[PDB]
Parts: sequence; structure tokens; C-alpha cells
Amino acid sequence: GDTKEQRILRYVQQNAKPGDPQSVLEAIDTYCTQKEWAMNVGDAKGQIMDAVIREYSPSLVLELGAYCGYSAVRMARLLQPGARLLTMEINPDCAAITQQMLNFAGLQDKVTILNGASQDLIPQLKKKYDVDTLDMVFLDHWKDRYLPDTLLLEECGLLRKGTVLLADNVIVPGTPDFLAYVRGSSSFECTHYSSYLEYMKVVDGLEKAIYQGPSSPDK
Ligand SMILES: COc1ccc([C@H](C)c2cc(-c3cn(C)nc3C)[nH]n2)cc1
Ligand code: NA
Ligand code: NA
Repeated sequence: GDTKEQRILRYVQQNAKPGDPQSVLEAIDTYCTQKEWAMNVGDAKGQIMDAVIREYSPSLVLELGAYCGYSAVRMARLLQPGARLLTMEINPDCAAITQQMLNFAGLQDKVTILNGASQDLIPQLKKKYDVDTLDMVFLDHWKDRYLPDTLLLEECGLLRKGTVLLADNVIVPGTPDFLAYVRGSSSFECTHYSSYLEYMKVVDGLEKAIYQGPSSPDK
């Protein structure tokens, strides 16, 4: 039967233009703001994402929580030739939607979709997906997983000095354990990007946390 995620994809395929990532973003934002609410980063936070991507021009990006592919389209469209997005999506049907979304956008060659749980896939990146270290991580999956997966990324050797973590929804509904950790730790240099959720009429924010390297042992 029909699902909201199938409806988002159908709306894009009807109204956007194939090979035009920007029209795809605009169709999804129009849909989610005019037709039917959906978990969506939205254009305002999307601008912040764009600016981070443009500032750091990452060659290898890991996304946690693709959902329908909005953020994957958002980020992958700004990646250079040879740059890669790896995106993880725990739900098989959403992973399928994300693939079709990216196919329509013409971005399928820049993205690898991994269908599984973050804590299961993250430790396979080095072996199976030929990853050394990540240049950027976008966290937008389950909120209680931001802190443990960040710790996991670190202990797996996937962060290097200068790796940018960018996490959504750290205020609403909030990830206070993640924030307390990264802001307090000398291993992360943190900044906060406030953005309004107009539909909920509440301020939310993204946290940017730049990995500084592991903590030094006592002398
Ligand atoms: C109501 O159930 C859900 C609510 C939101 C989602 C988002 C789209 C999501 C979360 C993840 C995910 C979770 N882990 C531990 N690792 C990964 C990868 N992938 N995508 C999925 C299910
Ligand atoms: Na989000
Ligand atoms: Na810090």
C-alpha cells in the first residue's frame, strides 16, 4: 500500500527534473511544507549544510539516517568529482526510496547506500568500503545514538584532526548527552547553528564539532 515516503518520491518524480538536484530539493521542501509533514531537515538548515560542505569540501562524507534521501541529495550535489557520500539507513523501504531519489537526481554515482544499523556498519567501513578516515559526518538518525556512534567512530579510527561532525536536532527534541560530551571534550571544537522550526514554532539547532585528535595521556 501507499506510504508517506512513497508519496514524497512520487511528488518529486512528477514535479522535479531528472538530473537536477536543486529541483529535487525544492520539490521535497514544497511537499513537506505544503502537502504532508515529514521528518525533513528543510531548506533553512540545508543552507547551513551547504555552507559547511563548501567551506571544508570533504572528499569522504558519512551520513547517518538517510530517510528519503533529502540530505543525501543536499550534500552529494556539492561534492567534487571523486568525492564520495556513504549514507546509512536502517529501514529497507526508506533505503530503497533514498536510492530512487538519488537516481532521479542523477547523483547515484556519488553515493553508496548502506542498509543497516549504524553501530553494525560503522566498524566495517575500513575493511569493506575502503575507508581510511572520514572528512565529514552528518548525524540525523536516532537521537540517543549520536553520542555512542560518535565514540564508536573515534575508537574505530575514522576521525582525523579536522574531521567535521554536523548533527541535526541537538535542541529539538534534543541531544544533551552528545552536546555535553563534545562541547566539554578537548577533542572537539564546537559551534552551534540555531535554526527555526517554523511549523513547530520553536528554535532548533545544528552542532558542528570539529575533531581535534584523541585526548593526550597524563605525563
Ligand atoms: C521510527 O523508526 C525510525 C525513525 C527514524 C529513522 C531514520 C530515518 C533512521 C535512523 C537510522 C539508523 C539508526 N541506527 C541505529 N542506525 C541507523 C543508520 N536510519 N534511518 C529510522 C527509523
Ligand atoms: Na533531522
Ligand atoms: Na569541546
